[PDB]
Amino acid sequence: QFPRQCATVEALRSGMCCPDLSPVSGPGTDRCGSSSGRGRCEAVTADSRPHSPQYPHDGRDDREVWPLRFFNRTCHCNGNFSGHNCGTCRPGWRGAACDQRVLIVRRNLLDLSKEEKNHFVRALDMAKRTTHPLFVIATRRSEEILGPDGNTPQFENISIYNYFVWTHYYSVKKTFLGVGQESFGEVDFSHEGPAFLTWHRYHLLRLEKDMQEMLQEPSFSLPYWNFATGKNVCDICTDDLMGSRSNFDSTLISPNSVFSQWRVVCDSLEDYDTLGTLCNSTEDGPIRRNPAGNVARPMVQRLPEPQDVAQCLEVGLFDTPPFYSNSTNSFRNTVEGYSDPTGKYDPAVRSLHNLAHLFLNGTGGQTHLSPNDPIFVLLHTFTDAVFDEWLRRYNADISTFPLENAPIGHNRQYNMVPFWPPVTNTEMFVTAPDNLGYTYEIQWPS
Ligand SMILES: *[C@@H]1O[C@H](CO[C@@H]2O[C@@H](C)[C@@H](O)[C@@H](O)[C@@H]2O)[C@@H](O[C@@H]2O[C@H](CO)[C@@H](O)[C@H](O)[C@H]2NC(C)=O)[C@H](O)[C@H]1NC(C)=O
Ligand SMILES: *[C@@H]1O[C@H](CO)[C@@H](O[C@@H]2O[C@H](CO)[C@@H](O)[C@H](O)[C@H]2NC(C)=O)[C@H](O)[C@H]1NC(C)=O
Ligand SMILES: *[C@@H]1O[C@H](CO)[C@@H](O[C@@H]2O[C@H](CO)[C@@H](O)[C@H](O)[C@H]2NC(C)=O)[C@H](O)[C@H]1NC(C)=O
Ligand SMILES: *[C@@H]1O[C@H](CO)[C@@H](O[C@@H]2O[C@H](CO)[C@@H](O)[C@H](O)[C@H]2NC(C)=O)[C@H](O)[C@H]1NC(C)=O
Ligand SMILES: *[C@@H]1O[C@H](CO[C@@H]2O[C@@H](C)[C@@H](O)[C@@H](O)[C@@H]2O)[C@@H](O)[C@H](O)[C@H]1NC(C)=O
Ligand SMILES: [Zn+2]
Ligand SMILES: [Zn+2]
Ligand SMILES: [Zn+2]
Repeated sequence: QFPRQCATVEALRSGMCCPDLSPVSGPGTDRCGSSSGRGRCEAVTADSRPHSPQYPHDGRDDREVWPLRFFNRTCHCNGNFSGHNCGTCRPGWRGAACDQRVLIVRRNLLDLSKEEKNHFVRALDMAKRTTHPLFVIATRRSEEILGPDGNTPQFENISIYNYFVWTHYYSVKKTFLGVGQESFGEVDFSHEGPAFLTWHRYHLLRLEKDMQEMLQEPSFSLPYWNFATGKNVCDICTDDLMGSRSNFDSTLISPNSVFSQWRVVCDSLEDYDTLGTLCNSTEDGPIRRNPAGNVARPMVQRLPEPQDVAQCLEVGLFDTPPFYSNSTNSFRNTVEGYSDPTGKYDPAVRSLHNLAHLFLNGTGGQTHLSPNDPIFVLLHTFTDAVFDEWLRRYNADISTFPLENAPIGHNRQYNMVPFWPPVTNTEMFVTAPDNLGYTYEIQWPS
């Protein structure tokens, strides 16, 4: 979403989000750090290729051809510089010149020391309470983005972790067609399509970076949850970690965990989908979680088995037509969880990543809300570890990642919605240790 210095009237009118970095000659004189060698303001590269016919409403949704309905000029940073104003470094690099390498290690959460486990829980909680220093979120669609008087931009501050909840919501929300019309929901810019793995990769990378800066700890890393144990229970749902079950309400988190204090954002879909607004920064209910508790649906009362991970890594094509939740022999669809681990599509099956979400039988199993449960972070670093192992094992073969006719948002060169600056699925389709500055301490079944 957008840097707060682009959420102004002047920026939104000009169509340009190219903020200053260190301007000594007055405003506008160091856009993108161009006085240094760090970058320049330039025209946005945005995918214009066709999408699947599932989405018939071309012209109605601000997420189409992202980010052109808000900005047509962005910062392009030179070399290994990066950031909205080119004031920081590409992933895996540090220093004033972005020339010193760093490689952080994402570890199994259960292998951390007692001091590390406590450091991670408190870091998450500080992120839930700390205002994001850079990004503000929209509360209205672009038509209304500048307010009632046309001079009051409809952006709100939001916390580091709630921003993480919001960008996921914005990517899955229904297309609003107008008051009294039923909003269109056969659309998803981050799921049920080839961009699932790369979208959630960037999502995690953005949170890890924000928390490194929040903590002033450059080597801080996001741990993962090996949910592929076949267990009856949530082995990270304990009060030194993500919270055990409350003894007073089986759907709430134990009051002896900080996460019982969290209040969720974006749970008011009936307001958003009928009035045409967007999720804002006002929190509401608490986290609901009830592992293995979906008695109406026995298939989601047990986690994926270890062999499910080994089987899905035997699927050699990243994705297969029609590049959707009913693709077969698609690695992306297998690990996302709409196929069984071998690749066989079945409308009734839910495996791996999907199975882990629904196992939680609560907030974590609802697409617009699930990042509100912080188990999301660890569920997705593990899903990303499977993806990273696939990228090594099959030499990052992007050839099946379609350039066109994928569901809207999922063309290979689409800018993943709504990340800023524009970032394509291709930029994330790389083995992480060599290219993104992190690796997983993990071993795979065989
Ligand atoms: C680049 O953008 C400018 C600014 O227009 C804004 O860009 C988007 C956020 C979109 O929502 C527009 O409504 C915004 O106005 C464009 O310049 C304006 O173009 C419009 C018509 O497209 C015109 O009515 C205004 O007078 C123009 N104002 C200015 C200051 O230029 C420009 O056309 C865009 N260039 C592209 C898309 O190539
Ligand atoms: C996967 O699902 C899609 C969407 O349901 C199927 O594609 C077509 O979808 C349109 C609407 O987008 C329907 O009107 C058609 O009936 C579908 N085409 C047909 C049946 O030829 C797609 O066929 C599905 N793929 C499967 C089941 O393998
Ligand atoms: C932030 O979102 C909440 C939830 O949609 C908005 O509050 C709702 O507003 C509608 C009508 O405006 C009321 O009918 C509901 O009672 C409100 N919900 C709650 C939980 O109070 C809120 O107005 C939004 N904030 C802004 C600035 O738009
Ligand atoms: C959590 O699981 C329970 C079942 O254990 C779900 O409650 C059932 O929901 C279905 C569909 O809405 C109903 O037909 C049943 O009557 C419900 N049973 C009970 C006992 O409530 C519940 O929807 C799940 N919630 C989440 C968020 O996953
Ligand atoms: C958002 O909040 C602004 C506060 O700006 C800064 O935000 C972080 C970095 C905190 O450290 C805080 O102390 C800082 O002052 C307000 O000025 C403003 O009301 C809000 N702006 C918008 C666009 O909503
Ligand atoms: Zn360039
Ligand atoms: Zn998701
Ligand atoms: Zn998920």
